[PDB]
Amino acid sequence: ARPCRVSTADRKVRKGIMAHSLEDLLNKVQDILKLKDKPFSLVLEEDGTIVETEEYFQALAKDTMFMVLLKGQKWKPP
Amino acid sequence: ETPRARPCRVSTADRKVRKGIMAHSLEDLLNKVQDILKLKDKPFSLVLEEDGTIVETEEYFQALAKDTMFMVLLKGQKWKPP
Repeated sequence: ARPCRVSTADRKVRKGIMAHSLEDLLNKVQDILKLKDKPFSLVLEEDGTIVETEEYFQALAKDTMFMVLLKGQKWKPP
Repeated sequence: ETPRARPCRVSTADRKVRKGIMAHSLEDLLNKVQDILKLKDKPFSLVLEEDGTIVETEEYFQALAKDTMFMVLLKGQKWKPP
Protein backbone atom coordinates (compact mmCIF):
# COMPACT_ATOMS: atom_id res chain seq x y z
CA ALA A 1 0.00 0.00 0.00
CA ARG A 2 2.20 2.89 -1.33
CA PRO A 3 2.93 6.70 -1.42
CA CYS A 4 2.54 8.56 -4.78
CA ARG A 5 3.12 12.20 -5.49
CA VAL A 6 0.64 13.37 -8.11
CA SER A 7 0.33 16.62 -10.08
CA THR A 8 -2.50 18.03 -12.14
CA ALA A 9 -1.63 18.80 -15.76
CA ASP A 10 -1.05 22.57 -15.15
CA ARG A 11 1.15 21.58 -12.18
CA LYS A 12 -0.66 23.92 -9.76
CA VAL A 13 -1.72 21.27 -7.31
CA ARG A 14 0.49 18.37 -6.21
CA LYS A 15 -0.73 15.88 -3.62
CA GLY A 16 0.52 12.83 -1.81
CA ILE A 17 -1.82 9.87 -2.36
CA MET A 18 -1.54 6.32 -1.06
CA ALA A 19 -2.34 3.61 -3.64
CA HIS A 20 -2.24 -0.17 -3.80
CA SER A 21 -1.94 -0.19 -7.59
CA LEU A 22 -2.16 1.89 -10.70
CA GLU A 23 -5.88 1.26 -10.99
CA ASP A 24 -6.45 2.20 -7.32
CA LEU A 25 -4.45 5.37 -7.88
CA LEU A 26 -6.52 6.17 -10.99
CA ASN A 27 -9.77 5.66 -8.97
CA LYS A 28 -8.75 8.14 -6.28
CA VAL A 29 -7.16 10.92 -8.26
CA GLN A 30 -10.33 12.74 -9.35
CA ASP A 31 -11.71 13.30 -5.85
CA ILE A 32 -8.30 14.19 -4.36
CA LEU A 33 -7.02 16.60 -6.94
CA LYS A 34 -10.68 17.88 -7.61
CA LEU A 35 -10.35 17.09 -11.29
CA LYS A 36 -13.26 18.17 -13.50
CA ASP A 37 -13.72 14.63 -14.83
CA LYS A 38 -12.15 11.18 -14.72
CA PRO A 39 -8.54 10.74 -15.65
CA PHE A 40 -7.53 9.49 -19.11
CA SER A 41 -3.85 8.93 -18.59
CA LEU A 42 -1.13 8.88 -15.96
CA VAL A 43 2.22 10.14 -17.02
CA LEU A 44 5.63 11.02 -15.51
CA GLU A 45 5.70 14.61 -14.53
CA GLU A 46 9.44 14.99 -15.46
CA ASP A 47 9.17 13.89 -19.18
CA GLY A 48 5.65 12.63 -20.06
CA THR A 49 6.45 8.90 -20.12
CA ILE A 50 3.13 7.07 -20.02
CA VAL A 51 2.59 4.79 -17.07
CA GLU A 52 0.25 2.14 -18.35
CA THR A 53 1.14 -1.00 -16.58
CA GLU A 54 1.03 -2.04 -12.99
CA GLU A 55 4.55 -3.51 -12.99
CA TYR A 56 5.95 -0.24 -14.33
CA PHE A 57 3.96 1.83 -11.89
CA GLN A 58 5.40 -0.27 -9.02
CA ALA A 59 9.08 -0.17 -10.23
CA LEU A 60 9.24 3.61 -9.98
CA ALA A 61 10.77 5.32 -6.95
CA LYS A 62 8.40 6.48 -4.18
CA ASP A 63 9.54 10.12 -4.84
CA THR A 64 8.45 9.91 -8.55
CA MET A 65 6.23 12.84 -9.49
CA PHE A 66 3.16 11.70 -11.46
CA MET A 67 0.86 13.79 -13.65
CA VAL A 68 -2.75 13.05 -14.45
CA LEU A 69 -4.08 13.88 -17.87
CA LEU A 70 -7.78 14.25 -18.58
CA LYS A 71 -9.22 13.57 -22.07
CA GLY A 72 -7.49 15.68 -24.69
CA GLN A 73 -4.92 17.04 -22.20
CA LYS A 74 -1.28 16.61 -23.19
CA TRP A 75 1.93 16.53 -21.11
CA LYS A 76 3.93 19.77 -21.44
CA PRO A 77 7.52 20.73 -20.54
CA PRO A 78 7.72 22.46 -17.17
CA GLU B 1 19.58 -11.32 -18.49
CA THR B 2 18.27 -9.67 -15.29
CA PRO B 3 15.90 -12.14 -13.47
CA ARG B 4 13.83 -9.10 -12.37
CA ALA B 5 12.65 -6.81 -15.18
CA ARG B 6 13.92 -3.19 -15.20
CA PRO B 7 11.91 -0.02 -16.05
CA CYS B 8 12.77 1.70 -19.40
CA ARG B 9 11.40 4.98 -20.69
CA VAL B 10 11.09 4.68 -24.44
CA SER B 11 10.35 7.29 -27.12
CA THR B 12 9.33 6.93 -30.76
CA ALA B 13 11.63 8.68 -33.25
CA ASP B 14 9.24 11.63 -33.71
CA ARG B 15 9.12 11.93 -29.87
CA LYS B 16 5.35 12.06 -29.84
CA VAL B 17 4.76 8.84 -27.85
CA ARG B 18 6.79 7.98 -24.78
CA LYS B 19 6.07 4.94 -22.65
CA GLY B 20 7.36 3.01 -19.62
CA ILE B 21 8.20 -0.58 -20.54
CA MET B 22 9.47 -3.32 -18.27
CA ALA B 23 12.40 -5.34 -19.67
CA HIS B 24 14.79 -8.12 -18.72
CA SER B 25 17.37 -7.31 -21.44
CA LEU B 26 18.04 -5.21 -24.52
CA GLU B 27 16.74 -8.06 -26.68
CA ASP B 28 13.57 -8.36 -24.57
CA LEU B 29 13.05 -4.61 -24.82
CA LEU B 30 13.46 -4.69 -28.57
CA ASN B 31 10.99 -7.58 -28.71
CA LYS B 32 8.38 -5.56 -26.86
CA VAL B 33 8.58 -2.08 -28.28
CA GLN B 34 6.68 -2.49 -31.56
CA ASP B 35 3.35 -3.59 -29.99
CA ILE B 36 3.75 -1.11 -27.12
CA LEU B 37 4.61 1.99 -29.13
CA LYS B 38 2.39 0.93 -32.13
CA LEU B 39 5.41 0.99 -34.46
CA LYS B 40 4.69 0.37 -38.15
CA ASP B 41 7.39 -2.34 -38.29
CA LYS B 42 10.15 -3.94 -36.18
CA PRO B 43 12.86 -1.80 -34.60
CA PHE B 44 16.27 -1.46 -36.32
CA SER B 45 18.16 0.42 -33.60
CA LEU B 46 17.90 1.60 -29.98
CA VAL B 47 19.42 4.93 -29.28
CA LEU B 48 19.66 7.48 -26.41
CA GLU B 49 16.94 10.02 -26.83
CA GLU B 50 19.29 12.74 -25.48
CA ASP B 51 22.17 12.53 -28.04
CA GLY B 52 21.60 9.52 -30.34
CA THR B 53 24.20 7.29 -28.69
CA ILE B 54 23.70 3.76 -30.04
CA VAL B 55 22.76 1.12 -27.45
CA GLU B 56 23.96 -2.16 -28.91
CA THR B 57 25.14 -4.29 -26.06
CA GLU B 58 23.34 -5.74 -23.12
CA GLU B 59 25.96 -4.56 -20.63
CA TYR B 60 25.73 -0.93 -21.79
CA PHE B 61 21.95 -1.13 -21.75
CA GLN B 62 22.04 -2.38 -18.10
CA ALA B 63 24.56 0.28 -16.93
CA LEU B 64 22.25 3.13 -17.81
CA ALA B 65 20.17 4.98 -15.21
CA LYS B 66 16.53 3.91 -14.83
CA ASP B 67 15.38 7.39 -15.89
CA THR B 68 17.33 7.23 -19.19
CA MET B 69 15.06 8.08 -22.12
CA PHE B 70 15.56 5.66 -25.06
CA MET B 71 14.53 6.18 -28.70
CA VAL B 72 13.62 3.47 -31.12
CA LEU B 73 14.59 3.83 -34.73
CA LEU B 74 12.97 1.86 -37.51
CA LYS B 75 14.83 1.01 -40.73
CA GLY B 76 16.35 4.18 -42.14
CA GLN B 77 15.11 6.55 -39.39
CA LYS B 78 17.78 8.73 -37.90
CA TRP B 79 18.10 10.29 -34.49
CA LYS B 80 17.48 14.04 -34.70
CA PRO B 81 18.14 16.72 -32.07
CA PRO B 82 15.25 17.90 -29.93
